[PDB]
Amino acid sequence: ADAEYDVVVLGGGPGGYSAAFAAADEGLKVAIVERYKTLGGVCLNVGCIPSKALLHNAAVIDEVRHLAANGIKYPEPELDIDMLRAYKDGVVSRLTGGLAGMAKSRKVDVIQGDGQFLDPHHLEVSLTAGDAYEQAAPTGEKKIVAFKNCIIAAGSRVTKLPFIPEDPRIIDSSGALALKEVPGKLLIIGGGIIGLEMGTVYSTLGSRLDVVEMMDGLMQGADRDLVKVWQKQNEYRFDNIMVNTKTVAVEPKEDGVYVTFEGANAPKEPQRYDAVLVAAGRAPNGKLISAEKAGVAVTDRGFIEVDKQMRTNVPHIYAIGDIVGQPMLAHKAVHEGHVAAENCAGHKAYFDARVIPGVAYTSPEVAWVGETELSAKASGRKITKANFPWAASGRAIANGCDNGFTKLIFDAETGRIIGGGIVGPNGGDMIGEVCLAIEMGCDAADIGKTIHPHPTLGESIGMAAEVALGVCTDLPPQ
Amino acid sequence: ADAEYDVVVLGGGPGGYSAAFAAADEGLKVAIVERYKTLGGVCLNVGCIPSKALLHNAAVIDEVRHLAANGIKYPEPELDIDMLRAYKDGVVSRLTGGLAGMAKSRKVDVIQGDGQFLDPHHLEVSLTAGDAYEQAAPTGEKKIVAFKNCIIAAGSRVTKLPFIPEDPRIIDSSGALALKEVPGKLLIIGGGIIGLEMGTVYSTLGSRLDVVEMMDGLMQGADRDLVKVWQKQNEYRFDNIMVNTKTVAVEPKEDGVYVTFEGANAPKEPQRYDAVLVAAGRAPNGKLISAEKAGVAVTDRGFIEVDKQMRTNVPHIYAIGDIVGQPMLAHKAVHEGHVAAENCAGHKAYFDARVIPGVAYTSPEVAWVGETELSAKASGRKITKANFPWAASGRAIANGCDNGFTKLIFDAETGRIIGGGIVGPNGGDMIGEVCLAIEMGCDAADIGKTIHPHPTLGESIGMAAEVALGVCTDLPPQ
Ligand SMILES: Cc1cc2nc3c(=O)[nH]c(=O)nc-3n(C[C@H](O)[C@H](O)[C@H](O)COP(=O)(O)OP(=O)(O)OC[C@H]3O[C@@H](n4cnc5c(N)ncnc54)[C@H](O)[C@@H]3O)c2cc1C
Ligand SMILES: Cc1cc2nc3c(=O)[nH]c(=O)nc-3n(C[C@H](O)[C@H](O)[C@H](O)COP(=O)(O)OP(=O)(O)OC[C@H]3O[C@@H](n4cnc5c(N)ncnc54)[C@H](O)[C@@H]3O)c2cc1C
Repeated sequence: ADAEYDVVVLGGGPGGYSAAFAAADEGLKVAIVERYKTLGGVCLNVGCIPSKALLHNAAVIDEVRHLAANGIKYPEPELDIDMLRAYKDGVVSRLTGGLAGMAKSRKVDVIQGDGQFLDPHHLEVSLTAGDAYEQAAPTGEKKIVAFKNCIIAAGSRVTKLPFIPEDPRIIDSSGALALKEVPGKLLIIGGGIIGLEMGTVYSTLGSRLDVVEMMDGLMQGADRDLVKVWQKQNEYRFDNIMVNTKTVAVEPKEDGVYVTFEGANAPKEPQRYDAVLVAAGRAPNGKLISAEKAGVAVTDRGFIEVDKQMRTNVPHIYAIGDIVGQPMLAHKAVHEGHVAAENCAGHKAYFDARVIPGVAYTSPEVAWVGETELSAKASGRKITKANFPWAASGRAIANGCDNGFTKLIFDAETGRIIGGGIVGPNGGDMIGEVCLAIEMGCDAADIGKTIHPHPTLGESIGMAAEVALGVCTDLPPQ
Repeated sequence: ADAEYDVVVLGGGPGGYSAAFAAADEGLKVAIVERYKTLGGVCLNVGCIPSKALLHNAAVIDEVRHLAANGIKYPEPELDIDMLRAYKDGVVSRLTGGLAGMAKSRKVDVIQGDGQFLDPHHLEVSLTAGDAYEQAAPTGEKKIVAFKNCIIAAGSRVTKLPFIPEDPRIIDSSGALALKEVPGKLLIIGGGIIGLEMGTVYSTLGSRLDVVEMMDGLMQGADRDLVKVWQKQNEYRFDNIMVNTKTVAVEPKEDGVYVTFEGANAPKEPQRYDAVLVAAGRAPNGKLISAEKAGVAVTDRGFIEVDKQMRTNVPHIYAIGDIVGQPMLAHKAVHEGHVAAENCAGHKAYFDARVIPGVAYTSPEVAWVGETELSAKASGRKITKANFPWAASGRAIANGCDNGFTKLIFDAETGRIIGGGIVGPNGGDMIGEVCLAIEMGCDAADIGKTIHPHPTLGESIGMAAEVALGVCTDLPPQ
């Protein structure tokens, strides 16, 4: 009754704003409903971009220490946390500003409010106010927005653990990115990538680390051999790496937060920390938007299941990004958003989920895509693997990262590449070649005969394929 | 009469030792004739590996300066040239040692001597002695080696300019890599990649630079738009960038080498330098091995022309690497060596030269492959280009390299990708995806639908393809 659109996008994250801009490029009249002032969602405001910005600066600090043995001597740096925090916020504010300008240029209306479904064709938007991301309150004003199509892109939120009380020293990923102080002793609860990245940053800045994980290893889903290389190089940062251990008590006290662990190789006495980072996963927000009032089905865990066109059970309502399933990754959200937008424009478009890369921007990076040794064993798929160790790379040796490696995985029956993994610097920038090779159905001969430049880390992809064919001359005979 | 082999390889560079190891893996009895003690040729001993090692360390020094605005403050480094030189030599000696061990393991005989053809099936090897690369002398002993097949891999040498006299301050790329001192004022004669890389290293270490080039721009063969970005970021290193100017006089004097230039925007007074680096190209060594005594045809410029099996006009003698043609690149030499070795083993193998990448490991890097805008205009080939500016990349902005870009070139009639260029860090590690995409015949839809990880520099390849399809939502509508 207050406004009508071809497409209303609920949430302005990588999924939502990509969907909205794509729909507008197709000539549709679009609106984004986003409860906070800035676009870009979790990835831009409190996720990928600020975390990788801190990680990049931290990695140079680490490189500088290794420069002295090469005759380039620097002291320890003087660290100004206030200027480091402003540098990271300055990257985000440059990007959020650009996104707003791009919305206005594409004539996409941006509404600041909390959206809730009224019926299959209307959102009720409780308008919000506040400029800072994650800090907006309802004004009390309400606006009803009618749509032909809705694209649900309401993302995820930090998973909470019930047994952990509230205390300013107990933080989540957003608290970590706020960079209030460098704690002397930092506990990471949860072994996943997001907490390990934050630990890397704080470790380089001066924090001692512990980490606890109920499951059997860190970075669940990554092949163990990549994680083993990451762990060996990072062991010096940690006083306790505790896997298969339960966290039973978090007790804040005057001089620290005291945490108790039950594990076969975990200490028994409670451990004091200056800060505790809860990074135990993220939960989708499907149950929080009144979707049933639109007829949209939502699972018990809060996911909104979609078909390959990104359609919910309600044919004119789509859903994309973290809220439809794993993996919760920004580049998935973007592509899914393109697919949903083109279907809103009447162009039959489908989303292929087989090749979605994952990257830990730790030091070293851990990048992988497609079939893993873990999944192949779980499904029974017969595979062959080819591994090129960076101990054989003049580039890696010169650069001081000769402990990395590049691994390719092929289907045993067909010979096609179906997966790949890289541990070592720039893995994230190199895994795209593996993604493309899987998409194209390459075999080992396709990749090995492709002439990669020397001396690079990227040529390890071609040489690993040469390993698969038995004709790598930079390694012993195979 | 002194020894007989299935395959004798003349020269032990990237081509030669790769050919020899591949032939031995095929079960042939092989020997390498190499006048110096170490294997790996120019690339390992006085080329790729030591230059990129110095470039890498220099790039960290440059990064450290930009860290202060982000609250990470370091002073200028204390530079120990002796320890820097030993670090670079230590990388090479680790690699040369490994190559020797790999030769002995593969049962490939290594002969230290200067090889000259005696007749179509014999080499006469004037044995040499000396441990340092480029510093060996004949002992006077001679050895005659008989072969079924010979693979010529005798590489190239520094091009000399006749009008330049001898003086310890007038150096070539090997002199530059020796790192005797940091000159106050360094003149680079020649605008090609090798001299610009050395200039980058010395500039960061403290040298002022001038550069002179008879031709119309620096880095001939690279598309001008990539070089323009490199130049803008490097202008501060140079006092004079002189293109279209002739070098008419090099006059050594007590207090410096005085050089006179004739150019439309070059100074007229002679300029004093502490050091002059002659980097005016490299010449192939085909005229220097007595090839005509084997029946092998050699061009006037010293190239040995081969067919796609790497065969000379003499069917049982092959030739690979710098000595058969441009581009003079190590990864070309390696692949050509594999092709020659497999044909020596009776397996028909062909070498495809269409996709050979070139990389300047300058700061920023300049990586390109395949069709360029320059070549397309020279041949008349109709093309379309798609350019993704790194000003739109959150990764590049966070990292401080948002001036780079990724450019893809497609055939206008067929739509297939036929070329690509990247300027900015890690281009060398990313161009391999472009190489593979050209090899596989990808179009823009193949590359754009491939899901690249966010936030990376590598996803610029996928987004440039999205630009080509008109559906990039991180840029204004196209
Ligand atoms: C610390 C951290 C690091 C990460 N690092 C990476 C990485 O390196 N690479 C990577 O690919 N991914 C990374 N991620 C994950 C990435 O942020 C998410 O996968 C991505 O942001 C999801 O995109 P989305 O559009 O589905 O959801 P979101 O980014 O979560 O956007 C959803 C939006 O909807 C809004 N919203 C929610 N409910 C409502 C409502 N009812 N009304 C109105 N608006 C609403 C929210 O305010 C939010 O802006 C990281 C995440 C974190 C927290
Ligand atoms: C400063 C510099 C930087 C470079 N950077 C790069 C780069 O980053 N990337 C890249 O791909 N390329 C680079 N190159 C080029 C690269 O070094 C060459 O393309 C490559 O080494 C050629 O391999 P090759 O086997 O054909 O010849 P070579 O490496 O030249 O090996 C030929 C060998 O034959 C031996 N020989 C010659 N004549 C005789 C004889 N009559 N008897 C016995 N032995 C003999 C020589 O001693 C030599 O070891 C660079 C070169 C230089 C100088």
